[PDB]
Amino acid sequence: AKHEQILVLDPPTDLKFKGPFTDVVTTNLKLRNPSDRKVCFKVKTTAPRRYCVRPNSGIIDPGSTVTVSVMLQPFDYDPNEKSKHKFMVQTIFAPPNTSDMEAVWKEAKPDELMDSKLRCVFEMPN
Ligand SMILES: [Cl-]
Ligand SMILES: [Cl-]
Ligand SMILES: [Cl-]
Repeated sequence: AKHEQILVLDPPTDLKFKGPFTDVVTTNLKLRNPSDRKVCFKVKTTAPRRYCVRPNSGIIDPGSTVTVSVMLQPFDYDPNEKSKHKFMVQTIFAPPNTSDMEAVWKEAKPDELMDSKLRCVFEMPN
């Protein structure tokens, strides 16, 4: 059975980016690990040329939290266009050996992976 996402995300669903978008706009995403085990994570967007994410991967200690910076590139914003961009978080419980994360993610069984999706929202100041 594919488990639910073990991490607690703040914000849990909607990532908001406040304009104006003539500059780089950054929004934070906190990943909290409420379990007693290390959790490896990977964070991606559906538009890699417009977003950067730092860090895009790592391991979270039990009970700890990491802040992920999502950077939106400047663009010409039209208020009558909603953002169709999604943000994927993929997590897996860390195996004992994590010195080779490429091998860890590749050996991962399908049900060992946990996934969360966040929607993006563009907004201007009031
Ligand atoms: Cl939310
Ligand atoms: Cl646990
Ligand atoms: Cl880079």
